Amino acid sequence: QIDGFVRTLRARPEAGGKVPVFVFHPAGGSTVVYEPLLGRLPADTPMYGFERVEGSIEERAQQYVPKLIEMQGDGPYVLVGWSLGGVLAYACAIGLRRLGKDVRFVGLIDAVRAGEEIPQTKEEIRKRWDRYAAFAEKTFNVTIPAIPYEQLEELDDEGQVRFVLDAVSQSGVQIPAGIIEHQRTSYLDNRAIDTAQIQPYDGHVTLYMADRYHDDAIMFEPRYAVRQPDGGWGEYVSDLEVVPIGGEHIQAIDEPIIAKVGEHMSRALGQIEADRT
Amino acid sequence: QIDGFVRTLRARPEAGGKVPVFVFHPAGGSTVVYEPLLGRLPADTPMYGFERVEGSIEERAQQYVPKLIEMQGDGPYVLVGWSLGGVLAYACAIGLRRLGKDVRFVGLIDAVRAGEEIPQTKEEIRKRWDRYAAFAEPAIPYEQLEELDDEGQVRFVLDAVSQSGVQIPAGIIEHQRTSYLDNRAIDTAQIQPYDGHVTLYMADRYHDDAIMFEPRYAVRQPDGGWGEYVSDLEVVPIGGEHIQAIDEPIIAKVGEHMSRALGQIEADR
Ligand SMILES: COc1ccc(CCNC(=O)c2nc(-c3ccc(OC)c(OC)c3)no2)cc1OC
Ligand SMILES: COc1ccc(CCNC(=O)c2nc(-c3ccc(OC)c(OC)c3)no2)cc1OC
Repeated sequence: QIDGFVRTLRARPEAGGKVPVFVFHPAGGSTVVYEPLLGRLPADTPMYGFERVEGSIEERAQQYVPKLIEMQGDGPYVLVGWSLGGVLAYACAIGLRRLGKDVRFVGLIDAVRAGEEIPQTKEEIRKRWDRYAAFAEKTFNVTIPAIPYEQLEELDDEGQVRFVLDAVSQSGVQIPAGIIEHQRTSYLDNRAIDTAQIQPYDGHVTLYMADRYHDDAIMFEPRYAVRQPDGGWGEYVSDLEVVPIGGEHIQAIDEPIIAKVGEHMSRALGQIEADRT
Repeated sequence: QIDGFVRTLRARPEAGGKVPVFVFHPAGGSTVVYEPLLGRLPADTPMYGFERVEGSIEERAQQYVPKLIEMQGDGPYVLVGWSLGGVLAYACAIGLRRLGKDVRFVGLIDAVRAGEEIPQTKEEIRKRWDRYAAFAEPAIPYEQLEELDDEGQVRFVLDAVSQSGVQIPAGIIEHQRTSYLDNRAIDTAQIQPYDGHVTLYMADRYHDDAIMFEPRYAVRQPDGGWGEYVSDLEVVPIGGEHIQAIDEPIIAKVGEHMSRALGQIEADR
């Protein structure tokens, strides 16, 4: 069932059968979160989940794309993801199209840009860690000293957290390694998105659009408090369809909202299958 | 040419031909505003426009629906509108469905609800007319204004400003009076659920004149306010501002998509 970074959610038949749906993991979760979507798709639809790898968004796609091709050849490709998953799905669509492959569906489940770009500057790193430290004071009922900004501001997101965690440890707080790994992994995967180099795409994209980001996403990054009607995709995708679903980003992957996603995606898959004839 | 409130933009051939597109006027405009859209729609598509009549939004569609049925009989109905005209088109779709008619396309060109409800209270009436005075770059007695409906408000304020010594040509005053009231009528529209496919062509934002008119137009939701009324809702982002959605080059993005929709309907006959 787990082979490297590919999880089999529903195996395709030994030969022929329906076009598989490739789903991509969200930050801090695995592709098991697509089980409710799978239940709202047509019977016998195969589904494979791509789990986390390292690198920039671009680098991650360079690892996925050869694997996609080993599995599915020239196409057709159906690529779906919620949250960071949607960004990874799109980046895969881009890589596959560069190689001449047939991409027929790109389904983005509330994968919505920050309402303003996230500056990649020393000043923003300072302001971000001052916010985080303020929340940590309240929560851990503790006084945080002067931040060693000169050191943090030269590191990448991984290095910044590694520095903060080494400081927390020789502060005298010992965190269970599984909580560290989970928190660190989630944080860095969500930060990867901020510097995704989005390329134009020539095919059809379907954006399932919730009303707003949830509170934990806004705590993470305050610029998620505002969103545009096109989720930031309009300049890159001329053939863009938006399917409003309401609710919050965190709800979009679960029952009951996922039924709306599934009903729509089911018709799109049905159209792809009939076309294949 | 024109017959009552019905404008012929392109008459359908006397037998056969394509399904007509029915368009509805925006505030302060005529249905001639749809000619650029028509240019981007399939060749020989008939088009008829419904021009201004009196009433609440619902009363207007009470006049339009008998007329629609007069022209097209059973269906298929294709209803399109920009701005106020989207709201009118939608109100017509609701009336036609009550009469059992076949509505196959409802095209809303950036017909987007204000980000919050416009309160129907005396303090809002006061706030509103204060904001309009300040766009002077007179004085207004509130006790009287705040008891009047929209029609009486606008006539009362116009009377105070000519009494002040300002001279605006009567034809301009009248055109601005009905533009104002037609947009204001949308605020109390009683939106009903619709059981078919709606396509909402979605701009990035309202233009500045719209926000000056009603500041709540500064904020919009991803569904344009329609999600609670329409379960089969498709949003087609088009970018730009409201006022540009009806013109070249943005109307080409509308027309390219609409043209695929209408071709699907022609085949299915
Ligand atoms: C602590 O919990 C969280 C914290 C933050 C998030 C949101 C992360 N952001 C996204 O999912 C997301 N960005 C985009 C997106 C979409 C389009 C873009 O360019 C056009 C783009 O340019 C960088 C980004 N598409 O999706 C989710 C969380 O919990 C699940
Ligand atoms: C001075 O120039 C202007 C001033 C104001 C406007 C905007 C008027 N508003 C609209 O076009 C409009 N409201 C809606 C809408 C849509 C959905 C609704 O509920 C579901 C709703 O419930 C009240 C309203 N759909 O469209 C346009 C202007 O110039 C063109």
